[PDB]
Amino acid sequence: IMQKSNKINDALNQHYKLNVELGLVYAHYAHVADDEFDMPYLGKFIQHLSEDKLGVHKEYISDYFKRNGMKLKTDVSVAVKSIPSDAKALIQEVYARENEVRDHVKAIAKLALAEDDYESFYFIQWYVRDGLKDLTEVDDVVKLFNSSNDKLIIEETIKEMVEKEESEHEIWG
Amino acid sequence: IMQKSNKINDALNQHYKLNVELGLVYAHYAHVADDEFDMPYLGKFIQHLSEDKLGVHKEYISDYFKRNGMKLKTDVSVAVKSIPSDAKALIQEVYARENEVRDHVKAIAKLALAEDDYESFYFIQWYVRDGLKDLTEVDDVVKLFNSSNDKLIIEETIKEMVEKEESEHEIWG
Amino acid sequence: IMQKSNKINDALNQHYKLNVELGLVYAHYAHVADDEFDMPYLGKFIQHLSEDKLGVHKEYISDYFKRNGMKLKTDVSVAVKSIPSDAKALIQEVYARENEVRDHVKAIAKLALAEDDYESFYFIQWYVRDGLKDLTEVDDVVKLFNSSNDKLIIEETIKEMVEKEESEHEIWG
Amino acid sequence: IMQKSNKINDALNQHYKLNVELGLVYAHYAHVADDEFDMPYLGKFIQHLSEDKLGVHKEYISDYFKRNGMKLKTDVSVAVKSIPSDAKALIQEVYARENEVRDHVKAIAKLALAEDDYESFYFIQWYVRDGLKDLTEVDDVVKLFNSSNDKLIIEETIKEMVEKEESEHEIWG
Amino acid sequence: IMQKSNKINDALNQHYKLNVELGLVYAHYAHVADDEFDMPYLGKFIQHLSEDKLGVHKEYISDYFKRNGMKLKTDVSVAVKSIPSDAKALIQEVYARENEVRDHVKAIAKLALAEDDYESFYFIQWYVRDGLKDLTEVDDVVKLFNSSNDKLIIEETIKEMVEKEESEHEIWG
Amino acid sequence: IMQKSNKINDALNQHYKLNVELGLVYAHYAHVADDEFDMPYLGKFIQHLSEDKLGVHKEYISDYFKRNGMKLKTDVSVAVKSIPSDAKALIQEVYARENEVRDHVKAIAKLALAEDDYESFYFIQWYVRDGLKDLTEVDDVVKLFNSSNDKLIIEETIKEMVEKEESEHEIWG
Ligand SMILES: [Cl-]
Ligand SMILES: [Cl-]
Ligand SMILES: [Cl-]
Ligand SMILES: [Cl-]
Ligand SMILES: [Cl-]
Ligand SMILES: [Cl-]
Ligand SMILES: [Fe+3]
Ligand SMILES: [Fe+3]
Ligand SMILES: [Fe+3]
Ligand SMILES: [Fe+3]
Ligand SMILES: [Fe+3]
Ligand SMILES: [Fe+3]
Ligand SMILES: [Fe+3]
Ligand SMILES: [Fe+3]
Ligand SMILES: [Fe+3]
Ligand SMILES: [Fe+3]
Ligand SMILES: [Fe+3]
Ligand SMILES: [Fe+3]
Ligand SMILES: [Fe+3]
Ligand SMILES: [Fe+3]
Ligand SMILES: [Fe+3]
Ligand SMILES: [Fe+3]
Ligand SMILES: [Fe+3]
Ligand SMILES: [Fe+3]
Ligand SMILES: [Fe+3]
Ligand SMILES: [Fe+3]
Ligand SMILES: [Fe+3]
Ligand SMILES: [Fe+3]
Ligand SMILES: [Fe+3]
Ligand SMILES: [Fe+3]
Ligand SMILES: [Fe+3]
Ligand SMILES: [Fe+3]
Ligand SMILES: [Fe+3]
Ligand SMILES: [Fe+3]
Ligand SMILES: [Fe+3]
Ligand SMILES: [Fe+3]
Ligand SMILES: [Fe+3]
Ligand SMILES: [Fe+3]
Ligand SMILES: [Fe+3]
Ligand SMILES: [Fe+3]
Ligand SMILES: [Fe+3]
Ligand SMILES: [Fe+3]
Ligand SMILES: [Fe+3]
Ligand SMILES: [Fe+3]
Ligand SMILES: [Fe+3]
Ligand SMILES: [Fe+3]
Ligand SMILES: [Fe+3]
Ligand SMILES: [Fe+3]
Ligand SMILES: [Fe+3]
Ligand SMILES: [Fe+3]
Ligand SMILES: [Fe+3]
Ligand SMILES: [Fe+3]
Ligand SMILES: [Fe+3]
Ligand SMILES: [Fe+3]
Ligand SMILES: [Fe+3]
Ligand SMILES: [Fe+3]
Ligand SMILES: [Fe+3]
Ligand SMILES: [Fe+3]
Ligand SMILES: [Fe+3]
Ligand SMILES: [Fe+3]
Ligand SMILES: [Fe+3]
Ligand SMILES: [Fe+3]
Ligand SMILES: [Fe+3]
Ligand SMILES: [Fe+3]
Ligand SMILES: [Fe+3]
Ligand SMILES: [Fe+3]
Ligand SMILES: [Fe+3]
Ligand SMILES: [Fe+3]
Ligand SMILES: [Fe+3]
Ligand SMILES: [Fe+3]
Ligand SMILES: [Fe+3]
Ligand SMILES: [Fe+3]
Ligand SMILES: [Fe+3]
Ligand SMILES: [Fe+3]
Ligand SMILES: [Fe+3]
Ligand SMILES: [Fe+3]
Ligand SMILES: [Fe+3]
Ligand SMILES: [Fe+3]
Ligand SMILES: [Fe+3]
Ligand SMILES: [Fe+3]
Ligand SMILES: [Fe+3]
Ligand SMILES: [Fe+3]
Ligand SMILES: [Fe+3]
Ligand SMILES: [Fe+3]
Ligand SMILES: [Fe+3]
Ligand SMILES: [Fe+3]
Ligand SMILES: [Fe+3]
Ligand SMILES: [Fe+3]
Ligand SMILES: [Fe+3]
Ligand SMILES: [Fe+3]
Ligand SMILES: [Fe+3]
Ligand SMILES: [Fe+3]
Ligand SMILES: [Fe+3]
Ligand SMILES: [Fe+3]
Ligand SMILES: [Fe+3]
Ligand SMILES: [Fe+3]
Ligand SMILES: [Fe+3]
Ligand SMILES: [Fe+3]
Ligand SMILES: [Fe+3]
Ligand SMILES: [Mg+2]
Ligand SMILES: [Mg+2]
Ligand SMILES: [Mg+2]
Ligand SMILES: [Mg+2]
Ligand SMILES: [Mg+2]
Ligand SMILES: [Mg+2]
Repeated sequence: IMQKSNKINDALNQHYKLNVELGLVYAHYAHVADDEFDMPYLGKFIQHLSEDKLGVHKEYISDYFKRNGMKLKTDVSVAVKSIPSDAKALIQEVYARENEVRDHVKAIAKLALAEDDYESFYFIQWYVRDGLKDLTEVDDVVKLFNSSNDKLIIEETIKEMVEKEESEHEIWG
Repeated sequence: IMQKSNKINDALNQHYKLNVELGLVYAHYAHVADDEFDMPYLGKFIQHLSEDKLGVHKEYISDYFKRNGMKLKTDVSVAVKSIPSDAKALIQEVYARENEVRDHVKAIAKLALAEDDYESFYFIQWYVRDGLKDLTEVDDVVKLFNSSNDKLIIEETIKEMVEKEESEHEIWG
Repeated sequence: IMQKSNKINDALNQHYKLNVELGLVYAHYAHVADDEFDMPYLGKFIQHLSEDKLGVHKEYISDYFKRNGMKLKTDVSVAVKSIPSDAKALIQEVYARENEVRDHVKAIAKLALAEDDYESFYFIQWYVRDGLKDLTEVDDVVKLFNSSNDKLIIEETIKEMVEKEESEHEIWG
Repeated sequence: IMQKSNKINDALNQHYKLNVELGLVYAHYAHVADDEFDMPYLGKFIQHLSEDKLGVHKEYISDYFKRNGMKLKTDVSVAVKSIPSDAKALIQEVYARENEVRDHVKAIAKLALAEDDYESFYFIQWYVRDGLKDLTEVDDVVKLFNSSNDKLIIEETIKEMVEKEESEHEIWG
Repeated sequence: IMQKSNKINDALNQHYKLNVELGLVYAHYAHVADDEFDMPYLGKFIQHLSEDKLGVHKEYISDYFKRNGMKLKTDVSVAVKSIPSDAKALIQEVYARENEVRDHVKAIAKLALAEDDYESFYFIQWYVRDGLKDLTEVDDVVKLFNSSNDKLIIEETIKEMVEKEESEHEIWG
Repeated sequence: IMQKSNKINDALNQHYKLNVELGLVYAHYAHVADDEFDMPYLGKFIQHLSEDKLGVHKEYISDYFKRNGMKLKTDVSVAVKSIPSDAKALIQEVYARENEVRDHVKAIAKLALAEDDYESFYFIQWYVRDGLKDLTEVDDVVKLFNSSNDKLIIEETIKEMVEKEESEHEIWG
């Protein structure tokens, strides 16, 4: 009884993989934001997202697997072979990737209900909430590139974003 | 003048790659130590090593590159396709990989002197020191599997290792 | 036995001279940044670099000489006979001079190894590290002139640079 | 109206030059006091005078020039080509140079009145007061070499001079 | 791989031996400074040097050997069969022995580079720095015997040396 | 009157020698306990005994000699040419050596009474008390190797022995 769902196990190993590979791309994008685009605070913002993906995002999946008999797979391949041409396109690409996360997570929630896997549906709620929270944070930075042509003005707003004391939203936090 | 050494740039991108891929293997080994071998404290010890490799070990290289004109490359491929058969062999494999780190780092230091790259020789001293410090920490855990046949006795000593307040050794710390 | 190297003694007296003369040029550049270019915070940034060169940079050499039998020479000649035409060129010239420091320091380290002067190789590591740290700090200001056309926007970022509480980087600090 | 006096501008650039060059000579004399005469506290006393000349003494002139339209000139040449033969003669030479400062400053005050430059007469009062204060401090050390033949006894008194908490005299402080 | 260098192992066992035997000679010299020369503070100064040699100087070598597979050898023979004839010659002999330490350490650093033993080159930097720091401290006491003919005056300065709160020099400390 | 006893002077120089040579053997045994037997806490216990022998045990004798006209001799020869084959035999050898200390000290006390040297009889009481206190501490570790076959269990008890806050026994402390 209570035998783990192989399909959920697969989708969650795929999501583990995505979060590792995303985190490694974001670490590269963070380097480039500072080094090539002269935007160290944009770099810090993207580096923090890197550490979220390679941190709690993958960690919680590994922890979940230990509780329920699911098997962890580590199979990672990613190469950063071209970069967006400027900072605005850099954060727009981060935006595009986070939007894809929301769609991947939606599939996992739908699958958990289909499997009558209510522990997995419960578990994935964190990723449902964080999918939109993460997109909103990236959106707040995308907006800046449309509200000013001055990189240092943009950088000052990003600086207060990354140095603000995090206070969770009651629902999305 | 002061034009970066392409050979050092390559060896340091290779070392960036190694630290990413090691860190991902250690994250898997940490999961297995808890989940399969029933050694959660060994898991925590290896997980902390995972975060060191994916943390300051790669970070300092990226930071160095921004200072001197070297180019960062992100090109990662690793798959955990078999695991050691028990906890003793698990930590012995971690030991073997850390010993290899010492040898990779030795080559980079030797190369920096050959290139008369004294900023790179200075930079790599951190990795020279940390190579032996890391090996010593893993060695301290390997010894436990040779001093007791009882996994819970071993686990209690590892627990005080991972929960000790870190106090740096004057030379190796 | 342990008789001081005359060649190192010469190269270090030359480096003492450079740091005095640089410091005096930077004191002039600091005056001009405020007085002619209306950039008092750029002035404060360059004045702080002035005091570093005329402070610990020369002091440590004098202190080293007292320990090992090397002779100090004071022979200083510098005249500021033209200035860069605007603030961007002013900080670019500071950048050029700091890059030259890295090259002078590299020669001294190479020479210490050639002389088997390991106390001097140890001593010069401070200047190896500080060569890149100083260049990075000046680079951070150069970038600002490429990220905004507004001198007051640039000045606000420099102000937070000079008024930040200094926290040393683990390697370069 | 209120057009700066070219003669005062010249005399103050000359005084800027003197304070730089004095400060560099005192830095050398400080090294020699410790290194050759075995008087580290005499060295510290002279080093503190070095930092005063290269510090507020020149700084206030640069700051004054920014307020009133005077032009700063940086033109420095000094070489320490012989040293006094012992510590008593070393501090006697420092005394002689400080006495010359009083005479240079007197000329500037006289000139400010001749030019009806009351801002400059006000500004130079600091240097009038400090001229005598500095001479008195050096005189206090000269006296020691006439009150004891024992260098360590002299050194102990100098040590309490340099380590005393500075408390300004109501007039000369 | 990473097999320890037998030559470094030998030179470091020899340096372990030197530090033991020096420490035992200094313990005797400390006794004599008080008992025969009536200089208890000179005795305390030399006793502190005794404890440094028999303390961290040998300890760090033993600790290093445990990390890398080098073998410790304990083989000690020293007899104090004559003493210098007065306190000045006593501290001059201590000076001579510390100068020899600098030369022994220089050979070990040179050897580590020859062996491409970068962990050993890193390890020995502590002894490179401490070689000159120790010599400077002994030099400060030698100078006293040339600056006064009064043993109690000399003793008072040594007393403030040994009772000062140690504050490390940024480079040599 | 009150002329020092030459026989006591000899026996106390011999005891000074024993404590130096014992301390050096214990420093080696401490290294081996950690490095070869994988018992770092046993190593710390023996290292602390090393520092006692080379510390107050010899120090008090040197201090005594300064008070009464006895002459200090430094004549040290010891080589560790074989080690016990395991940790139990290592601590049993330490036990054997401490038992010999009790017998050496007994001879000195007996001799002081024979010489009517009541200052020496008083002085040696410290060593009479410490002879048994030291043996008891080593005995407490010997017992552990007879109460468990598990080196890590033994190590945990030794760890609380070496990390306990020392509280002196009213008589033996
Ligand atoms: Cl199902
Ligand atoms: Cl090159
Ligand atoms: Cl040479
Ligand atoms: Cl006029
Ligand atoms: Cl080799
Ligand atoms: Cl008698
Ligand atoms: Fe399947
Ligand atoms: Fe750049
Ligand atoms: Fe940066
Ligand atoms: Fe966040
Ligand atoms: Fe978790
Ligand atoms: Fe599993
Ligand atoms: Fe597995
Ligand atoms: Fe590819
Ligand atoms: Fe790509
Ligand atoms: Fe851009
Ligand atoms: Fe664009
Ligand atoms: Fe999109
Ligand atoms: Fe579905
Ligand atoms: Fe949630
Ligand atoms: Fe997130
Ligand atoms: Fe290439
Ligand atoms: Fe299980
Ligand atoms: Fe667990
Ligand atoms: Fe750690
Ligand atoms: Fe960093
Ligand atoms: Fe690049
Ligand atoms: Fe790139
Ligand atoms: Fe594969
Ligand atoms: Fe594998
Ligand atoms: Fe197992
Ligand atoms: Fe096995
Ligand atoms: Fe191995
Ligand atoms: Fe090479
Ligand atoms: Fe380091
Ligand atoms: Fe590490
Ligand atoms: Fe316990
Ligand atoms: Fe020459
Ligand atoms: Fe103006
Ligand atoms: Fe201003
Ligand atoms: Fe700074
Ligand atoms: Fe200094
Ligand atoms: Fe000299
Ligand atoms: Fe000179
Ligand atoms: Fe000229
Ligand atoms: Fe010029
Ligand atoms: Fe401008
Ligand atoms: Fe321009
Ligand atoms: Fe340049
Ligand atoms: Fe050279
Ligand atoms: Fe440094
Ligand atoms: Fe600097
Ligand atoms: Fe603002
Ligand atoms: Fe004119
Ligand atoms: Fe000297
Ligand atoms: Fe000094
Ligand atoms: Fe003052
Ligand atoms: Fe001012
Ligand atoms: Fe002007
Ligand atoms: Fe100008
Ligand atoms: Fe000249
Ligand atoms: Fe001269
Ligand atoms: Fe003199
Ligand atoms: Fe004279
Ligand atoms: Fe005069
Ligand atoms: Fe006049
Ligand atoms: Fe005033
Ligand atoms: Fe003054
Ligand atoms: Fe051999
Ligand atoms: Fe006496
Ligand atoms: Fe005494
Ligand atoms: Fe010390
Ligand atoms: Fe140690
Ligand atoms: Fe060994
Ligand atoms: Fe041995
Ligand atoms: Fe002999
Ligand atoms: Fe002798
Ligand atoms: Fe004497
Ligand atoms: Fe003499
Ligand atoms: Fe000598
Ligand atoms: Fe060699
Ligand atoms: Fe050091
Ligand atoms: Fe030392
Ligand atoms: Fe006094
Ligand atoms: Fe006799
Ligand atoms: Fe081992
Ligand atoms: Fe250890
Ligand atoms: Fe004790
Ligand atoms: Fe004592
Ligand atoms: Fe005696
Ligand atoms: Fe003697
Ligand atoms: Fe022998
Ligand atoms: Fe033996
Ligand atoms: Fe054993
Ligand atoms: Fe046995
Ligand atoms: Fe026995
Ligand atoms: Fe007897
Ligand atoms: Fe007692
Ligand atoms: Fe004891
Ligand atoms: Mg249904
Ligand atoms: Mg070469
Ligand atoms: Mg060579
Ligand atoms: Mg008039
Ligand atoms: Mg070579
Ligand atoms: Mg009787």
